[PDB]
Amino acid sequence: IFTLRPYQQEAVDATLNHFRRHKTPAVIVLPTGAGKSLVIAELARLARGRVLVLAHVKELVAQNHAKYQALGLEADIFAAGESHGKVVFGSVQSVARNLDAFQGEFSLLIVDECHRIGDESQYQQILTHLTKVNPHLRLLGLTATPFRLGKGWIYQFHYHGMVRGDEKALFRDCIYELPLRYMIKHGYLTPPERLDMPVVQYDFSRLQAQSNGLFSEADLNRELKKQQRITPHIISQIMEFAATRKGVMIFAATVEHAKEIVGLLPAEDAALITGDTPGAERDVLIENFKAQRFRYLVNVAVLTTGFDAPHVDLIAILRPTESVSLYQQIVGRGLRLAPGKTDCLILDYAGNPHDLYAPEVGTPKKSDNVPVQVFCPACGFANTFWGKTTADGTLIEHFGRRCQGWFEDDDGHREQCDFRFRFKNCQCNAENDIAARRCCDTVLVDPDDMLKAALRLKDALVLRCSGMSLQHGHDEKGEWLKITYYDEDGADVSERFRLQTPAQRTAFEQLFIRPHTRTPGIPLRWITAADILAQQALLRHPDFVVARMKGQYWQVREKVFDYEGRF
Ligand SMILES: [Zn+2]
Repeated sequence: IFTLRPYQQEAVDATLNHFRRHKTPAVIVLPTGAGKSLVIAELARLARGRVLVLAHVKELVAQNHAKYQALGLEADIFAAGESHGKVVFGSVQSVARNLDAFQGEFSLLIVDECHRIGDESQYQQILTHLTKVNPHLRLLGLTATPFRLGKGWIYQFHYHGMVRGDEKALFRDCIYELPLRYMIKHGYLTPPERLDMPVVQYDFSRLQAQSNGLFSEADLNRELKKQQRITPHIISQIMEFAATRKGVMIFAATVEHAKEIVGLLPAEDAALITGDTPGAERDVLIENFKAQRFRYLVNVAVLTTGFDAPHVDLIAILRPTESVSLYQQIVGRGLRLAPGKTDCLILDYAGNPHDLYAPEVGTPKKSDNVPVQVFCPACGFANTFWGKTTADGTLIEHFGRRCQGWFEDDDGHREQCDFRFRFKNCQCNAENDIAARRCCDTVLVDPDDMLKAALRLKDALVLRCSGMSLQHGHDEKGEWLKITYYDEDGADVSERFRLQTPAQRTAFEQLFIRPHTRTPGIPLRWITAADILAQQALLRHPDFVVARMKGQYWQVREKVFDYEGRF
């Protein structure tokens, strides 16, 4: 009935194949402005009952209903003001109060912007009702933001073979991803154009990332009072560029910062959407934007927009983007196609990096860590961890702990690879409480309790390691290496490894290189102790060392790497 672009047809066939094999929810990740209409339309033409396309934000419900009807097709909509024509568009709130109009056959429920499912209960009543009437209802998610630092991933298994979320994830599966790179290369989105060399810039290279990878509004604002002589320099330039631009989106750091940005722009050539703005004015600014009444839209929570207006051609980033995902999401808000649009201008006034095409690690950043690719010695899967690569381009250090690949067997059994880059014992994860299977389902002993126990023996030494030093020598049975661990206040303890026999070399790889290496999975290459001595920028020292007394000298019995306590 309709002609689909190839990526749309792949989205459809992905969905159909999945639900032909599986009952479980699945999500699809197409970028913003991908043309969902045809995906929904063809799935609906194939659907047996009716199809419910749900969304939490009214403006999106209306835009989806509109783009679908412009196909020459008919749909009902439920928001705040016809004929069941086999697709129904609805808001979460409007649907949870009209269930008796949704009691016929529904085969599929598409949730647009499904990352919003997390942020509550009206939606779950909706889903309890549809699953009550339709036990085999199939649920499909659409999102441009499957990940947010602080919230993790919307799904667990990616169909390319990488695990993202855990068992707690909402969608078990992501069954198709449309990459921004492909949309841009094939003119499916507006090509972006970022100005390499700007006027003055912010310097947020001084703030502390929190636990969840995000900075804080208080930490953002303190720093934004010491650079707030620089702020009108930006807006001025922003204003300059907006002479030959139609719509301009400013991404501010905090609520207070946003009001500043607004108070430096032409009075009501600019508007301000904050997380706490009435939805009588937020929607009036919605409609005044879209229309080109004002020129500047100042926002603060991003991922709070349907104001992706097609006419928008200037994105102003005045805030450091913690995840590359946040960066692509913000830029993408101005990449929709529009008549006359040749490019979208990207002005970033923080110290953000460039690649729209960057692999999203999925866990928080040291500030200076870049993605690194690491192959799994077990399954071969190309992994994306945080690391430091050298000027040339090879690995100084990487920070991953487990292979993220997964695989499916004959009998439908799906397993994540067990290879561990950082292990703990005879080899559950660095933060395992109980062994899966050895010292044996035993309770593992928390490094902190161990530390305190060793401090409660005055026959044991406990060094808070701050460095180590290597030395080698030989005698009638071969070479040997001697490592010496020291306190930042004097104390020594040392161990020594013969390197002569093959069993010696093997023990030394097991017990020294594999715990001490900075690039686990990539083998250190050595023939004698001099090669080890030459490479100790690839080796790390333990955070703690526990020695005991043999007879008359201290003997190492424990090292604690990758520490995470208060001791
Ligand atoms: Zn693996």
